[PDB]
Amino acid sequence: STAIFSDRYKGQRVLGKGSFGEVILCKDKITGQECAVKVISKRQVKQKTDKESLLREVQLLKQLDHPNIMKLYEFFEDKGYYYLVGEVYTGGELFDEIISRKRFSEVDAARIIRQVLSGITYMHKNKIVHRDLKPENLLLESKSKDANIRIIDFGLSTHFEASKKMKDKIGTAYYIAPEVLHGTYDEKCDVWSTGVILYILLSGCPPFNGANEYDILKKVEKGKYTFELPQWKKVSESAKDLIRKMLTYVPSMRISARDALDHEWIQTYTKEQISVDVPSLDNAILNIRQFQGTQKLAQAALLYMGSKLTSQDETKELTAIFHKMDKNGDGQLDRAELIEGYKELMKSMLDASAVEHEVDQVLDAVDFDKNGYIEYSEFVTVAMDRKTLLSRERLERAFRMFDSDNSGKISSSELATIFGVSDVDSETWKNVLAEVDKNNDGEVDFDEFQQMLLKLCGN
Ligand SMILES: CCOc1ccc2cc(-c3nn(CC4CCN(C)CC4)c4ncnc(N)c34)ccc2c1
Repeated sequence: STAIFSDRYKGQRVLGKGSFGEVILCKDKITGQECAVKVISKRQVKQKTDKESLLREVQLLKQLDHPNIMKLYEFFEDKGYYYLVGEVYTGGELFDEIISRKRFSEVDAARIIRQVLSGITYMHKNKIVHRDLKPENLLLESKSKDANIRIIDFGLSTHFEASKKMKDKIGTAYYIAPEVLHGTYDEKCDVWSTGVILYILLSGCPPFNGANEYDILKKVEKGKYTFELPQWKKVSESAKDLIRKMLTYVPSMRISARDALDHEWIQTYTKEQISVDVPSLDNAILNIRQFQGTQKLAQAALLYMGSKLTSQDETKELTAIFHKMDKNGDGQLDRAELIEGYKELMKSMLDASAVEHEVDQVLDAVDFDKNGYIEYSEFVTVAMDRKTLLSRERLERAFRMFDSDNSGKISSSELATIFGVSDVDSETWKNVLAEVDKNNDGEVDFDEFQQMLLKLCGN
């Protein structure tokens, strides 16, 4: 008598959007236990393996316990999706915590990387590979300063094919091992990705960089990088040595995770007391804040455009569904019919209970309430404005966070960087600017930027 996810768990709120789908904060309807549920849509995400292979991996993952690996509790499957139920962590992504600090040293970076290597070492002993390791996959257990790191998504890449949409692969190219690109890879690919992360922690710049995804990959495939940035003069020789060993091109010659744990640099800078020479890496922390702000604004711009395209689709679809449900032809509908069409639109709303409450938030939001006969036209406007909120609000937030000098504007040099990261062709975005403001002087305010994004998604 195979069990059913929504019989045991109720959705509370959305936590985020990650690799392969949405992560939802959920609650056990009996015990009250809160959990983070990754919901994988079978239609959007193709499987690479067979069901037998996926179920065996899940059964193994549930039995593993390590302080630096996200704990998986439960797995469910229905007709339309897969549900992975794990422990919820509230510290956010590591890099977003790092940029809030005013002090950051080699000791802080070694504490960090020792946890990651310790988690990876354990999973490789159990023959599980991550493959897609990156800063976004490093969560902090809690918002405390002393918080442990938890790696998420260990093992999913083997069974599910990653999205080819740019909104989903932002900041993936920097960390992928070169052997992964060419097809023959093993567990050493996780040491490479960790090496890239360490390079960034100590310099604030990716070792392999470029103006678009494909230029970055051309750099990764060649394998060449350097330590001639000025801020490497402040960094121990020991740390550089570990990096060279992790970023070794030929995987059989690259250091193992387990050996990396024993490296002098990890042994020296993780002893809690000895500060033999420990400066603060001020340039690095500010490079990381620039890096992070750039990536967050490009990501928010793509989700803004995506949300605007969805709201065009859903507005028209919902209107045609309501039109056909309107047997009177008077343009009015009752509550149950509004619920029925919104559910028909279906295909965060994990059960019928989720839908009824969204509709109720909109019927409350219909300003003042007359009960029986509701103007389907206005419900559509408000239901959809609701859906875009998180993404327009988030767009402005990310613009303000990128504009660190509070100038109110972003330069065309900055736009080139942002649109390169978002993979929007150069000729295309300038044509668009030229049409928004025929007189501009190489910089745009938030409203102009916003108008550019709308033109770049056909509005
Ligand atoms: C086999 C593992 O299956 C799972 C189960 C739960 C998961 C949960 C998360 C997760 N994802 N998230 C939030 C988003 C994860 C992706 N980031 C880019 C944005 C935040 C979580 N927040 C708190 N706790 C969590 N557990 C998560 C990520 C991957 C998961 C994979």
